[PDB]
Amino acid sequence: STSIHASLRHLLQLGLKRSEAAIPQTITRTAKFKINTAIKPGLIPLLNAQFDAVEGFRRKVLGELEAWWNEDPEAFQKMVKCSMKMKFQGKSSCYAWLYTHFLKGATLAQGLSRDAANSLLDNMGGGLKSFLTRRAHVAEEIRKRYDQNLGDWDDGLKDLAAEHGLELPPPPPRVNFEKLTAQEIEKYNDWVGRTRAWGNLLLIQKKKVERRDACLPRYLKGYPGFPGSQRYATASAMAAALAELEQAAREQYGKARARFAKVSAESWAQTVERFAPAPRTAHQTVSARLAALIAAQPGWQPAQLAEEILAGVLRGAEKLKTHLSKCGSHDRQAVIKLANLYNVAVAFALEPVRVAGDYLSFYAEETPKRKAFGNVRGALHQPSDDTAAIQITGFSINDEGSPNYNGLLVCKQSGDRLHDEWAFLFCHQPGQVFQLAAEDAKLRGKILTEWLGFGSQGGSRKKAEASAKKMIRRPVWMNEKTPPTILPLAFGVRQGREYLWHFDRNLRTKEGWVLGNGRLLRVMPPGRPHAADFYLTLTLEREAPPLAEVAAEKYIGIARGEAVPAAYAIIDREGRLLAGGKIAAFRSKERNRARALGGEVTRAIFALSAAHRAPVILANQMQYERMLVALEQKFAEAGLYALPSAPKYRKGDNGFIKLVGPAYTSATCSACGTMNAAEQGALNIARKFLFRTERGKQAGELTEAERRKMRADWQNWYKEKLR
DNA sequence: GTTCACCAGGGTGTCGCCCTCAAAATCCC
DNA sequence: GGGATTTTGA
RNA sequence: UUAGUAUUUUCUUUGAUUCUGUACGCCUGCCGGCCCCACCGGAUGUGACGUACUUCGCGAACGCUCGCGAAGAUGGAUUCAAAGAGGGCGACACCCUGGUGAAC
Repeated sequence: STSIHASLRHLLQLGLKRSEAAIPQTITRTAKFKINTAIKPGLIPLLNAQFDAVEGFRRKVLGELEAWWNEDPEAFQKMVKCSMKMKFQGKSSCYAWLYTHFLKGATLAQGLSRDAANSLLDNMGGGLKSFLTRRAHVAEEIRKRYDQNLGDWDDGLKDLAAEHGLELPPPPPRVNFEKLTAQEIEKYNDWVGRTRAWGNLLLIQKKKVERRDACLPRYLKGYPGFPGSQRYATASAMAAALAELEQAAREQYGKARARFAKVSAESWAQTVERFAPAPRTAHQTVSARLAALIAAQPGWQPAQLAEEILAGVLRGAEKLKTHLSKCGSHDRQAVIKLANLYNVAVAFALEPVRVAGDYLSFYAEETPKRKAFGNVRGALHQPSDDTAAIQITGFSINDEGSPNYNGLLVCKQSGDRLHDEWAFLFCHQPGQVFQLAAEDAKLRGKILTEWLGFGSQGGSRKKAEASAKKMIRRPVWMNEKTPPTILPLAFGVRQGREYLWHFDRNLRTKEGWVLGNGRLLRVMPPGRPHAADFYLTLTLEREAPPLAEVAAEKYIGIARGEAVPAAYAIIDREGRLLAGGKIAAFRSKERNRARALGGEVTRAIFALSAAHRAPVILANQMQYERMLVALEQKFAEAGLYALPSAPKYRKGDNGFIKLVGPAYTSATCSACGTMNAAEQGALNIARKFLFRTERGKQAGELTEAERRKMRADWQNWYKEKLR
């Protein structure tokens, strides 16, 4: 065994006791199957049509809500967080008002299934709410930072500015933190940047504070972007980017005719100094070749040879030929060499202005080129996938078996229970219906089918009903002339025997898993709909076993180490260590050393816990916290540690995951505030749990922020704990 | 010969903050 | 007249 | 493979071992003459498009014969080993590419 499944198996077969404080839990889990478009490739056009029709609605409502957000942000905040008591326009929580305003008595785009729009607006409210409740905390924090700045800038920390010249930059803008906007935060962060750049520019007055601790008006950061703002941003293609870059470069080439011949006495000396000889870059190429060899013998009148060097830099017309003519914009090499040529054309074209030390006209002239080069370099990268999801709000069936929404899971089951189908019925065209009736039912307008559907009933989250959700396995009667789409599905045995045919939660033969909601996911490379992957994401729920009275006779202390990942030590209820031991660009950097190690140590932690039955003493780092989350999930899924709402409410003594903050000790026979490796560290972390048991303090709150009156306490305790 | 400030544009991750609808009541030809 | 739509919740 | 006597599928991944690793045409990129182009040339040994060949999935006639779509140095195959609960939106943290600035 020794495996996470086979160790959770032992943890379930752990007849400790049934704690009377056992609050019922629920285990939410998801089965992510793949529609088998390979077998049924005719879906791909249909599924993609539905998906791109629902993005049209998604963006329409999102943009409308953003326009209304900046127009009436107070009324918008009233709308989002409605309720049965505080209604907006006499409507309950967001979804009611969304349907009323957007999909009530409103025609839908051709090919859009108003069930898909209903689920869209159903799921919109939980994004608007997150936006609001993150903006609140942000606003508070950025108010703090603004307070700090305004209180130590232009008022309080002008002694340093008084020590030298440069009285004061422009004054900071006023930000109405009563109602702060993205625009106001933008124009304040702009001034923060201006003043930071001014401080770095005035580095001659001993203002080396870029990393030295002084001055530096901090930024206002963290303000959320209204939902959809950064999702469906227009972005930019390549051809447009290169066209705007070439327009800016040609502008500079044309206007550079005589800007050189304005002073050309010491300006040209600096021009030649900047672009002088050093895979040759565009800068290196032009500098080392064209000015170097066009100046000496030929082409006098520096103005005239400036035109010739710019003609050379702009001889990259052949690259424009390779792109526009035969071959496309998919050759990154040509695109990067053309963009570099344009950038250097501009950079050496504005050189006389740069030498003049304007930096204000120069910035204005290089803004078009700057933006164009940014949009070329940003369009050059595309390792991303466009993901759109359609959600079935639920899988419920009325008294007659007719569903309330547009999705169902079906099984064309065989006699031997070895050749079952497990497809998904989706309803999106007009006339697509199905019923969960009996084989002996006589339904009008519907024809039986070999499919067996898994509906649900109950769980209505209303005081009146407040039932317990229960599935319903009943044969599927489909419309003869208009059958709902069948999404062949594709999974593994390890995956279906977890959710579909589980020894104890077999969908068709045993009570267990409960249907939650669903999502049809499209995951396609941008602009490549025929390569789109499709998934069905079914959320199932369980009731976890009740907690157990952990009268542990042994404990498993576990601590991190260098020679060891997470060395472990098995003690009893009175310490006196019983046993000890050791546990355990993109590939090696992240995967090999994050996942393959965290997972192995986690299953080793379960192996130790279950084998010795002993609860885990674990400290209060991303791969440590992922191991902690996995242990929490798979102990809560055992009649053990009770998962807390949000990871803030860690009880510190919560079943088998008994959390103790520091160790801050040693085993030199006199403690601290050498022997073997972190094995003794885990010994002392377990003993420290035992000590804090007598002490009776909340180790979770102020795990390390407090040191006074604590460091000496454990120091003395271990200095005396030798009897 | 890199390291900081600011500016333009992307990419990769993790973290906030939210969610995992059933059941009527009402127009339909 | 079942299919589609609408409102609703602590 | 990663279930307990014992369950079906083909999913998304992650380690470790051994094998298999496509042709031409033209453009393009690197270098020299040359100084950007253009013509010359080297290696082309970095992109790209066009056409072929290998494999795969769906269809049409008799293991062959044809029509579409996918991939072909981040590929494919073997033998072990093992996770997975998903979605949404947005922010941060870091990195790459360019530019200006002075400081060292």
